Amino acid sequence: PTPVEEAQQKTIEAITKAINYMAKRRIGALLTIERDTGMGDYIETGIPLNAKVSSELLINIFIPNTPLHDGAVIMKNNEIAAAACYLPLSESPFISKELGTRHRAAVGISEVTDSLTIIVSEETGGVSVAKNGDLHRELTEEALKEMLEAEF
Amino acid sequence: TPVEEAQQKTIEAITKAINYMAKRRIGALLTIERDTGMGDYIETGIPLNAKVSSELLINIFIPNTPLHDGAVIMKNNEIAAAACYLPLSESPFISKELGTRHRAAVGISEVTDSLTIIVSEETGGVSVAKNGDLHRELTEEALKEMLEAEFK
Ligand SMILES: CN1C(=O)c2ccccc2[C@@H]1O
Ligand SMILES: [Mg+2]
Repeated sequence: PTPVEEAQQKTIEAITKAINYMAKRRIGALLTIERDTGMGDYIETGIPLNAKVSSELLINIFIPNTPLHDGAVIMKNNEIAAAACYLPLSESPFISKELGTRHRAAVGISEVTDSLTIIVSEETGGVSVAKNGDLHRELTEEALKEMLEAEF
Repeated sequence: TPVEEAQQKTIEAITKAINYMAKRRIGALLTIERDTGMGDYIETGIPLNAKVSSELLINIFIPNTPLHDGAVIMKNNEIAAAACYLPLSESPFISKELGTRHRAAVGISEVTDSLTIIVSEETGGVSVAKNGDLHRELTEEALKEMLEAEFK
């Protein structure tokens, strides 16, 4: 495997470990992975981190009632670019009516970029992904990891 | 100058984070590397290489989270790593009511020219370790003066 591929695998491991931990504890989270459409306009709305990824940092960011927990984390490649970022809210009628702003923001960014966004519900602990305007709910750990692997 | 503006922005972020943690009696340990290299201690923690912000510093030290156990080490105006090991002082001249956070700060200050800030989880008191001594019960103005003097 090349260094790029190994770095990708480490980043996917860090993300899945963090999401799994947050899902178990019903810690709401919103994590957007930039792909080929640049997200600088949204990154610039948040608090700049430009930090190396770790499962530990991702978890610490989303702890309830902390400065960084509200809004999206946006990742670029192997870095956490910014936290507490704004994303546009989708008006799609295919978002389950019981879902709140984190899911609507995720679908919203996925309507205007090729990004992949992961959402942890604070209500149920369910994990979903938004991509290309569609929300896929109730993912197993295996499904999320396979989705991430395919995105890279 | 740009360098001077950056130093002041960093001092302001630190003092804001320390004030929040003192108020809530959140234990914290923040070492600022100076001329003595601290790579061996940075390597024991979780890598961040992150931009400083008061928000990130607060999020790191929230109790019962992955990153809060150990020291943050700053280097070149960034957060190099969190949850780092520091050596415990064996000095018999540290106030006997203080525990391992303060002994770790004094310990690193015995073998480096670094400046360490400590927030007590028992009292919210703020102290600074330098040169093997611990300066206790600092006001906001005192801590700022120490940070400005360190960098002058
Ligand atoms: C180069 N500098 C640092 O590493 C630092 C840390 C805290 C306050 C100020 C500074 C300074 O800007
Ligand atoms: Mg289903």
